Amino acid sequence: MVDAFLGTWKLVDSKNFDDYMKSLGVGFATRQVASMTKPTTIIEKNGDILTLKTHSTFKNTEISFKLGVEFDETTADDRKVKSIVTLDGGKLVHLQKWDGQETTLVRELIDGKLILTLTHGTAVCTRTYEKEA
Ligand SMILES: O=C(O)CC1CCCCCCCCCCCCCCC1
Repeated sequence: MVDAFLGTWKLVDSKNFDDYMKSLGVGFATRQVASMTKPTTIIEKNGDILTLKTHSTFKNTEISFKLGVEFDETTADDRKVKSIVTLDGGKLVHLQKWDGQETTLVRELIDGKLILTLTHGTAVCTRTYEKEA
């Protein structure tokens, strides 16, 4: 039931992303640039393989995965993690594990907007994306 997440999405609001990045140990210069970057996220499916692209003027990433199947990932901040993405309560939940640490990247649809909640430690960041035509 991932279909409503598919498409091209643009960042239109960000709350507490610096706190999230700081919690992950991201350096101040990268945080500075990141705080002024507006990514485009593209979510595509081919059968039961999802591909999630994050494009920006600063960093770009791409992951492909099957729901519910662990995959290796190297994040935009260069963490090497073990990841799984699932649907839970209609939300796309991406869990990353490394060094006994965890972070979740939770996507939900609210009134047509895609709300991405990033949690690590006590830091909770909420980013809002709107759908591009
Ligand atoms: O998808 C999001 O909106 C958040 C992730 C991507 C951010 C891409 C733009 C800025 C690059 C920042 C690099 C250091 C922090 C990366 C944290 C994980 C990816 C967040």
